[PDB]
Amino acid sequence: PSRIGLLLDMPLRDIERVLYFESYVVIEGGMTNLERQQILTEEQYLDALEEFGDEFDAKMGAEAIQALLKSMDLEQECEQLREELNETNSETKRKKLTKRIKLLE
DNA sequence: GGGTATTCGCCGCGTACCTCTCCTAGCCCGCAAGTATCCTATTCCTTGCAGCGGT
Repeated sequence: PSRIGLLLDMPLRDIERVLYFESYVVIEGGMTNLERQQILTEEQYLDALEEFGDEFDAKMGAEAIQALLKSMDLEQECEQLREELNETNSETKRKKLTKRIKLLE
């Protein structure tokens, strides 16, 4: 498994695309339609910034990954994930959240 | 969502020794060597100007 992939909890395909400069990823993406870490195609990024030339940041590549990682709190995420793992559901999400919590702790 | 099947990709496949060969490709710029050419002489001829005896 890829430690980045499941620490940040993003499918490895999308990090593969981002880290070789063929897409865009939002960093904070607040005060707008976008979420924390949506992926964008080049044209999608151009269109989004056109309609939303406000301050939402969407970077491209290693710098974006670094900012996204450095912009996270570990133990708080651990609390949220253990609360969610409390139940709903112990079928495969049980295994997934146990692994992610193991890495985070 | 969720239990399940199917696919993709990574990991692995004996020890010790002996002999031999071969180990980047391509451009480029100084540079040695070798050469064809150009200026350098000699001999003949017919002019153009300065001295010069002569009166």
